[PDB]
Amino acid sequence: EHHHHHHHMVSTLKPLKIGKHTIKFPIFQGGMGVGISWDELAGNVAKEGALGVISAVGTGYYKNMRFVERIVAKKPFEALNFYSKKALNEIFANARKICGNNPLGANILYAINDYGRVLRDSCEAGANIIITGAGLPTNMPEFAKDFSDVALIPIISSAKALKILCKRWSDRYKRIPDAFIVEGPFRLENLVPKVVEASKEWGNIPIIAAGGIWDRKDIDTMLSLGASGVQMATRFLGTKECDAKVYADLLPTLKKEDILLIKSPVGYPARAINTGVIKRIEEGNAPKIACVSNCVAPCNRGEEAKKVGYCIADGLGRSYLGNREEGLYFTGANGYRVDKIISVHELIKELTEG
Ligand SMILES: Cc1cc2nc3c(=O)[nH]c(=O)nc-3n(C[C@H](O)[C@H](O)[C@H](O)COP(=O)(O)O)c2cc1C
Ligand SMILES: O=C(O)c1cccc(NS(=O)(=O)c2cccnc2Nc2ccc(Cl)cc2Cl)c1
Ligand code: SF4
Repeated sequence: EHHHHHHHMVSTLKPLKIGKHTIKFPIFQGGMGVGISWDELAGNVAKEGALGVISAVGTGYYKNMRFVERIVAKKPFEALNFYSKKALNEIFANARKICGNNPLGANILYAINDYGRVLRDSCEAGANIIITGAGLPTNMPEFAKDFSDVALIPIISSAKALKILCKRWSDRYKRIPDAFIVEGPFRLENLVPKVVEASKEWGNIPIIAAGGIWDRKDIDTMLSLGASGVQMATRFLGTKECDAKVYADLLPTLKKEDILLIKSPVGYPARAINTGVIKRIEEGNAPKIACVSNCVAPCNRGEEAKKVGYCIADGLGRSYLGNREEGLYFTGANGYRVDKIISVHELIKELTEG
């Protein structure tokens, strides 16, 4: 008993309009770097009618630095090669060999260096939607002016941030966000109604709930609270089509006690698997830190990486390249609930049937 792409699926979930774009199911696959949500994952998610989201961070690592001009110590040299336009273009092109013209997003952290350049690169590569968190992105329209149809979606954690972003954008660009993703840094079941309420002032911008959403019962709860859709990362992290192939080996064995919150050179906490570089640091076998890729502004070219003990660009790139000893591995809080690695098709069927 296997459901295939030529079979029908009956859903009571309704299509979701984001700006000029429509997705069949009110579900975003959350962007995941480095190299977790590239062409295979994002293309297959979009093929199924959810929003596939390509992570635009660290694209220089794609296919072992296929598209970088300069390499240093096996790393992309500087932001121009770490956020590689040519790699981003090929990732989008390969996604669309799978999903065609179905909508695709690009996720870009606001804290990266060359943020505006990577936003414009994402539009030029074919992104229909830009998603940005890790900051308060008050100038997203500045870099998208040449791409009127690309929808812009900040990630926020409060109704105050919604009101601020809508006012700043409206006053400066005569435009407001096309959607908001709401995530806790405070429980999601109390944040969503507050943000939904605040959006009323600005025209019922769709609100996408994110964080800890696992199954259709969680989706239904979120829609009942006024959310227009959900964003899910960890569930897709555990699919076969994930572009970082180590996770299919790592998640099935992952126990709750091995998930932990850590500091980062970006100045935002991350949730990591207690393995790889995190174990190397505690042994006193930490990899050398010497900023090559210059990934994020808050680090100041290695100042903060040296303080917290690891380089996030180096560690996340090593994981994409298959490095179990020195890679950095992330997970949502529900990562320990992954037992089987299933297909994207199987997952979407589970989340949408009925
Ligand atoms: C492996 C991994 C990589 C991530 N990378 C990004 C990223 O590049 N950009 C971003 O906005 N969020 C990133 N996140 C956060 C997720 O997009 C998402 O907000 C959070 O994990 C979703 O909650 P869930 O995993 O509970 O569904 C990442 C999460 C994981 C697990
Ligand atoms: O909520 C959770 O459980 C959760 C679990 C894991 C990650 C996140 N958020 S995060 O955006 O990924 C993130 C946070 C903190 C520092 N860095 C980050 N990302 C990042 C930075 C630089 C590069 Cl070069 C690449 C990437 Cl991916 C949330
Ligand atoms: S040293 Fe800091 S800015 Fe440089 S690549 Fe590493 S985390 Fe990024």
